[PDB]
Amino acid sequence: MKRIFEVQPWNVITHTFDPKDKRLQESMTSLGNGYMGMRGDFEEGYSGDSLQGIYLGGVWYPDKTRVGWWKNGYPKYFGKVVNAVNFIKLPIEINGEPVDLAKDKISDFTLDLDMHQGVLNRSFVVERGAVRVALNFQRFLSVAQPELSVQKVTVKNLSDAEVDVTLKPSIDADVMNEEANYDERFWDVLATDQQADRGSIVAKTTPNPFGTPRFTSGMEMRLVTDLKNVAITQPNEKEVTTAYTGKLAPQASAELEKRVIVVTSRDYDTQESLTAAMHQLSDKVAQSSYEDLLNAHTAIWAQRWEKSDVVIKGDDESQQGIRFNLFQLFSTYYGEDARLNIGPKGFTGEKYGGATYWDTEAFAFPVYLGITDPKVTRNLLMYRYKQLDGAYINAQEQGLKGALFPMVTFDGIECHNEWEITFEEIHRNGDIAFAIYNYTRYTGDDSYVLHEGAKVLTEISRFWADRVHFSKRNNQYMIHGVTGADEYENNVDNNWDTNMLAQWTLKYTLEILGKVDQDTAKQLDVSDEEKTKWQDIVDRMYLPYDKDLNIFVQHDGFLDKDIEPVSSIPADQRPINQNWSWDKILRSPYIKQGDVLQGIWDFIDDYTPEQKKANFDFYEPLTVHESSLSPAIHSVLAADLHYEDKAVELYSRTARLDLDNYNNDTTDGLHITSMTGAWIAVVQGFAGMRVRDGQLHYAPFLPKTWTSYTFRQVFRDRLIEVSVHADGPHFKLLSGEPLTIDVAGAAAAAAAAA
Amino acid sequence: MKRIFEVQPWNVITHTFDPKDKRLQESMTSLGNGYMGMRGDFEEGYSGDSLQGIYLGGVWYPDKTRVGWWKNGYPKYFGKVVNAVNFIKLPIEINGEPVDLAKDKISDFTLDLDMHQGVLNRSFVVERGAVRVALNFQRFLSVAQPELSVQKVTVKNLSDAEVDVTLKPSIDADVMNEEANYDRFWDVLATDQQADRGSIVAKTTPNPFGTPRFTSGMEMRLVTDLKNVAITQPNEKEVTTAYTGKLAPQASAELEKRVIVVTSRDYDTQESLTAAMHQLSDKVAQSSYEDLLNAHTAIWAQRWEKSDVVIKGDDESQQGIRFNLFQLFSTYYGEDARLNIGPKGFTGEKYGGATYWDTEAFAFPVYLGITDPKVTRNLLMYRYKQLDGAYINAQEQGLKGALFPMVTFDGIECHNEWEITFEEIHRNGDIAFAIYNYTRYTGDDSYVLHEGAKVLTEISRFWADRVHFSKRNNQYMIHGVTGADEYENNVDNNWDTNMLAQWTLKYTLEILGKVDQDTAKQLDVSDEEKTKWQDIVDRMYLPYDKDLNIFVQHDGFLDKDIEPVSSIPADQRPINQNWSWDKILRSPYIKQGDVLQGIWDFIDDYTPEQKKANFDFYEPLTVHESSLSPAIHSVLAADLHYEDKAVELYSRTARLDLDNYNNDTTDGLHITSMTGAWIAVVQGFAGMRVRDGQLHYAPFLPKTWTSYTFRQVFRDRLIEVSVHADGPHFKLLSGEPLTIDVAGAAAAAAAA
Ligand SMILES: [K+]
Ligand SMILES: [K+]
Repeated sequence: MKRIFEVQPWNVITHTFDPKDKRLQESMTSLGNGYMGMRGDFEEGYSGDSLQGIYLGGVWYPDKTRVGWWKNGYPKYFGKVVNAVNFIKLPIEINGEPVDLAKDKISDFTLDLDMHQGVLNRSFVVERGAVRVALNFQRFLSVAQPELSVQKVTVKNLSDAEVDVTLKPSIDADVMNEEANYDERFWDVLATDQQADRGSIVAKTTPNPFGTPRFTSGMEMRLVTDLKNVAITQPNEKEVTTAYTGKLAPQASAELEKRVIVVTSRDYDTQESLTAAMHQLSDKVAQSSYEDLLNAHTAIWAQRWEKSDVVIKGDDESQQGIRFNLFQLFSTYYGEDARLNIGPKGFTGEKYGGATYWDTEAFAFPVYLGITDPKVTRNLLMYRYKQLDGAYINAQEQGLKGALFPMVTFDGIECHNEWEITFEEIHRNGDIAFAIYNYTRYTGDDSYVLHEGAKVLTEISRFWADRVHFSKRNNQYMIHGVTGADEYENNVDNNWDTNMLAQWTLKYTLEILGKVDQDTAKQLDVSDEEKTKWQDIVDRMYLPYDKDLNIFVQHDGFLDKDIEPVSSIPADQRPINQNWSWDKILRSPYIKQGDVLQGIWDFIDDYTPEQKKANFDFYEPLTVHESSLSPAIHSVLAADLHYEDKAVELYSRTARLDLDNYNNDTTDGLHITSMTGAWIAVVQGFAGMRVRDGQLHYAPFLPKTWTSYTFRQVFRDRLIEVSVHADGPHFKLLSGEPLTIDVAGAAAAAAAAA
Repeated sequence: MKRIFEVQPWNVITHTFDPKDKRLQESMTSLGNGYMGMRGDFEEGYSGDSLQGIYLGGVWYPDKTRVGWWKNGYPKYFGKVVNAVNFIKLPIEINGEPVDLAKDKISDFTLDLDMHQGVLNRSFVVERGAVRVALNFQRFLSVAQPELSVQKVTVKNLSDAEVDVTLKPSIDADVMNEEANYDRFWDVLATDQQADRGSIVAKTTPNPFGTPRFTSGMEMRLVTDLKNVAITQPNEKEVTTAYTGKLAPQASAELEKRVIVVTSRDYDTQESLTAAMHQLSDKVAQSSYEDLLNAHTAIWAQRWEKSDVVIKGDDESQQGIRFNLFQLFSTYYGEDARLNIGPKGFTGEKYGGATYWDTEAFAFPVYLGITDPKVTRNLLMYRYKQLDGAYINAQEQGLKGALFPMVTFDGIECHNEWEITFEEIHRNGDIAFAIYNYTRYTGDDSYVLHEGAKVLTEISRFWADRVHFSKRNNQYMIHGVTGADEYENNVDNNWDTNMLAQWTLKYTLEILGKVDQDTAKQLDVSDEEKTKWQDIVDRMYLPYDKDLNIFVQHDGFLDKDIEPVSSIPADQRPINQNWSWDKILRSPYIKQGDVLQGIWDFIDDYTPEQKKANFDFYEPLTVHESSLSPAIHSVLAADLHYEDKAVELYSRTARLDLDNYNNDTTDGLHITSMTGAWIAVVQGFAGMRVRDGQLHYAPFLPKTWTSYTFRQVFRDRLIEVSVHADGPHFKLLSGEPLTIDVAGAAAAAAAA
């Protein structure tokens, strides 16, 4: 829809500043180190339209549920990551007047996100008539020191006369979540400390009646500068500040570094110990130079790129896309904290609350299995196991047995508040179970599924067994009143994907129960009566199908709709979520994202080329891709069917979803969980990567518009590099023991230095 | 739950006062004259738990729509009822201490709602040891002078030794709304206080939605034997008068308080509103209590002459039916075509002031049978006059024609649930049906051939644009809807909905060929449209199952796990209060008539065999979690000769409020719910119906009833139907000779 940044291989940079595209711009320039993250907000302040957003991983608030009308079973709160105390604040005054790009005239603007070093640069000249001052910013959230945020500002007087410049590094707790249900603050300041060269604020989320955890943050600022310190009084009980000034001669420069340490109660047991660590880490960092801190940061990012960069030659728009995805994906989550997960919009916005969704096991798993240690995904599996208690509660809220994993959660308990989604989008249980299988197949490690995983599969199967009903009229089991992955169909009957996933879950669990050891089988305690019941459900599950079209019907009665292609929809009416009333969206034949195709994608090798063709040709043209998680899987499926041009088109739609604002909603933040798309399209799609009966298989094709593409993949303790050129694919074993892979049907042995 | 009033024929009276039942008492003793109304609040004041509620017809206030997640098309705001300036306030001090039933001890208590005269009586003895004082209250909201409220208080000293009494009639604008916290809704524009009278002109505060602000003018005049005393104005928001006197043992005194209430709904300007306030107050000051009361009771007596239902052998039912009609008439009597029937009338505020499809579906049949046709005619013009809002509602969903709202005050939608707001479109058909129902009953073509033709045309245009053609089935269908049975959401081809759409288009086409040249030109319906409409009627898909010989509520309904309601644990009923919404939706349980609602609307267009198959299949799946579901099914049962079943279903309609069935009558009465009993009795028990211009009956007598007699207005005739064990009897009380059909036999009525 709109591309506000230039195209470059390693940078997302622009020389244009427009107040009208501020939120979009802030989203694109977000940063993160897994421990915390934030939007590309201007630290000196900005009075125009903007979304202030800084988020601490795992730090959320239980916002009391807000709905028009209540329904029995609805959750009591919507957990959402808290917009944190503003610790980057650093107003800049020129001759006493603060800089504010919403009002100031500027020249020579540059906003540059350096993806290779993981740093955000921004520079411009403040144009105030005869008074002209250049400002150069650079900052980063250290991947070397998780609690560390580093900012640097360089000032240069371009005027013909002396000018006064004053920087006021500070910490401001007067913040709020724009999406708060009742327009109320979530932070209470516990302690503030202001000195000549330091400042710190210890805050704690306000109390709640839901018995959920309250979080304490400790933020301390330390400085490095050649400016003169000035006395300043603490402005409020919710803000601490310092002041440094300098009378710059023409062409003279000054600079200041702001080092902020951020600690939270999830890593320290008491306010006292938390406060102590805050001070100790600050003392430690004050011993390091800017270069020291930066190099340690860049060295780690360089290492990450070394292991997982995707080099595309001949198409920079595509190069920039894949690198932006992986950059923001890893900035959000790199498996460093086993307690965390991946919020849909990571640390770049508020929508969805940064909570845990089915996005993780459906779309994130494929990528983390491919480029990170298998222990990362194994832990994402345990994350759910550890929340089984909450799943039992969710199911009970709907009068169902077994485990019902939530649509939205932080502790296992449901958070979403829409009956069509909260109670009915149950396919998620199936996606959760599939992730277990996917991890097991990929890694060859069945120690999880034969233990903790068996319990999760058992309880999910228990849910399915209680949720289906037997239709005497059809002598088959059915699943009425649901919402499939395609959220543009609500409260429908026999959503194919859901029935398929339920049947598969039961089938797989029965397989696993036959493999666990006696002690485990005893604990699971699944009677022969249960197994017989489950087997009957597997045997007689109803699956809608249409002979004439040879397709699986999304849900019963789908073909009764007024079927017409997406091409018939006027461009000015798209996206339909922003232009049509909900009833119109629901009854129309338009699909939000993969549903039948999501199922086929999960079980891509279980369907024949003809079946896949029939379903793809029918559904793809009806899909509006209004979920960022839609384009990528469609690209893979297209590649699978040899629709090379369509695959590349879809690749661009996912790889550059945010960069080109495809869904006209990047103003709300980046589609982080969707950042998995480009990699999937390139590897599973273009390269045709599949894991079959324990061995890696590829069958690559090269986008006609490309010279080549190279990527690295982690597979059972081996690190492989795949390079695709016009003359065919090329493989190199970078590490690990000799491995035999399948390439278009030919077995090739890989060995180091050979 | 608990019955707090005695069972009497024409009175809802009790001699017991328990502060615990205060709110319940207040709701039950509400009064109203179609222009204004109020709960049975104690005018002298009460410091205990209570709901202050005085409401002016047509007055409302807007508030921002509130939902969890927004959907394009949702209304921007919703309307609310507003507690008006307190004009009945009249504290009574005995020896300088005001009476307060929340503190004072009393004896010989009486709370009496006289339904025949439309008057509220209350009396008791204030017990304060050596001091004992009797207090007798009487008040009414005149149906002779709509702007008039009349109160009377009689004080009688019963103790030994003289006693001091002081009454302070006043008007207090410092009122609040309970359902809110949003402090004040009224700004005082002008106050006046004299030793002889008082008045307050107030106006609702400004809103950001561009909706109307309302100004009220209230003036009080007195008539008493007590001596006037000079008293200073309490404050900026209240004006008062004071009268005192010393009563010797057994001596008494009285005081009347006449209040005139006018609103900006009837006056172009503030000073014209103020002028009227004074003019009417002068006029009323020329009349005695007896004359004001007599004029009032005379009109109520006339209302009963045309609608009374006398039941012998079931006193509980006798009181219930009378109470239903009384509160209905008190809420609305077709005096102002701009007003309607809110779920709570003038008895409370929680979701009680808007207009629902309920008046067209259930209130209409009742008013048609017991009031002059002019009343229901006004109920029709009400929708015609809000056509503009209907266009907006349709446009909010990208649809053509008119889409009448689910909930409204000004014609624009107020509801905030996509499955109801956007999808429960059967309401459009119900509104079109009301036009037909009225025409068939009255025989008056004037409305349908004019204003009605426009309403039908635009509703037809909505249908023509809302349906879609399914090439696969070569039939038109209507996907993604919610029928009357709200326990099925976003379903496809709800039979009742498709049936109503087809009917609407078919009826409109008939009407178009009959309107005059001016109307035709105004409607401007091309031949292209007419051809299209006919095609829709001709090829409309209607779900049907041959083996069960039933109309299928919606596509796929039979794939549900069909099981009788008897299988639901008794303690889990009502299910909307026990189950999660998803379970309710996928279950085969029905909230209220859906397919049966349509059969009820066209009860003579389906064969006994079709009606039996459909009733027999659906009634056992219906949980009747709607106030009117039992009444509608009672009629269908009676229609099928299921006498016991019809009676059983009827037993829950009449006393919903009197016996507080839902444990929420404390919030107010269920006015729109009070139409069920009459329907079940006359259409059901008596088998009343209009067929091709002729009136018909085929009554049976409930086993426990000795007899029942009801009045009915038809084609300018006043008929009295008396059903006894020896059969039915008829009396033509007024009007020209009329031939009716009684169980197939033609009977000529005369001696009118
Ligand atoms: K749809
Ligand atoms: K249902």
